[PDB]
Amino acid sequence: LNIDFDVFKKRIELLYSKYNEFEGSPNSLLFVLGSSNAENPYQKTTILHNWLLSYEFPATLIALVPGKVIIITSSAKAKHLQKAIDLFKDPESKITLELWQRNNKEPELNKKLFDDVIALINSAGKTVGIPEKDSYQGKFMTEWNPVWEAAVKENEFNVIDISLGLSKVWEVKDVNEQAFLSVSSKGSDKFMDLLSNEMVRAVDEELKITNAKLSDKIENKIDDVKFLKQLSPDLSALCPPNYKFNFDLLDWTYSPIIQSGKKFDLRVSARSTNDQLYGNGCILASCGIRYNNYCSNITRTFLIDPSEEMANNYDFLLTLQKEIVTNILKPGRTPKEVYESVIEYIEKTKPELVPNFTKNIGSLIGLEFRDSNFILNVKNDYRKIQRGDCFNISFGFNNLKDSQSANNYALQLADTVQIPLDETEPPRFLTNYTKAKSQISFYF
Repeated sequence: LNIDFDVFKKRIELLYSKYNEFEGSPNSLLFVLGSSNAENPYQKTTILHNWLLSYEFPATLIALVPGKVIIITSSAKAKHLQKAIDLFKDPESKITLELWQRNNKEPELNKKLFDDVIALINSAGKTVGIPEKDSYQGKFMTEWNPVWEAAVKENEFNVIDISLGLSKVWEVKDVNEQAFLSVSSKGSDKFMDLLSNEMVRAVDEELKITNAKLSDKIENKIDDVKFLKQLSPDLSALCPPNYKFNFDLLDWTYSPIIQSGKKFDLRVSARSTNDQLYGNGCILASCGIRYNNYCSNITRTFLIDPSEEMANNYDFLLTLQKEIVTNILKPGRTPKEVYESVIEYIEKTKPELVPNFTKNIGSLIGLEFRDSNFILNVKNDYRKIQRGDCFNISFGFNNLKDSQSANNYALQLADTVQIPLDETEPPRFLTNYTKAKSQISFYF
């Protein structure tokens, strides 16, 4: 751990200053982190750790009550956090930080800690704010679960969801966050370059390889230390001032996806299939590298011996993205207003494609890959786009008919787009790997 505690103090203060105005008016907040799960990394409590500390702290409880932050954790972790206590000790602080150390040879001490924090919460009032979808396992949780359940039943706690409130508190990216998002996005560009190269070779060398094995080839390159060394200059250059670039901090947002031949699925649920790579028509590729917990996403369509209608529809896909980012994706507008405006545009330029279009044009991106309270569809009329928002702008058309094949085709484009904090400045593409038709088309 090398923790910026000024950033910690800063984000804790922002939270504490917003949370009583969260829906339902919670008197206190409670985050409980079991064991970490690499296969389930975007739970709110984990996102909270990441925003506060840039690390996930397992077997750790954090409570926000009026005038006090309580952290129940190991001795080891309490030493990592110790420098924080002093930082709140000063009279520009409405809040004190307390570290309550667990002792695993002392089970009765440990139970006491839980009883004591629940008493503090009860004092704050009856409404307790917890991320309702959080679901952690392991030994710490098994200690916690019965104690908390008994507390709710005996103390008449009104336990309410705070997911939307948390989503709002950390939505806007500060300069350092924007820079980590830039690094993460450059990593996406690098892996997509490799992906395109590898996909072209697999077609050229007639490789026996499925869509899934090819995307797995790309996925595992994150472990190739030679490959990582190649990436480092371009990525490290983008790191924020005073921050050194670190390999340990580079990860996947999700497993890479390659689609070809028979099956195109434009839903976020899509996975690479076990079908042999199909070296003709449209190839959809998605990469999304994470850096220092900050997610990105890029999606490209490659055209292998396209028909004229395919190539034409690809040109429209480019013109559509340019319209959205330049003219539609504006601060102050809701996801619903943005989406309706997109449909309207397609209606006045290529009306017949409307039924084939995706039901969203992406979501807010950040420490969470896909914020469910900020999807760019018609169901969200309750968020406004803000300066400092980063989006995964991702859309496509599926089930497009190819006059030349029994296989329908599909086209898909995704980029990570930053909205600057400055009013005078336009949306900035963080992913910049080519999407020019002549550079993603291949003839065999």
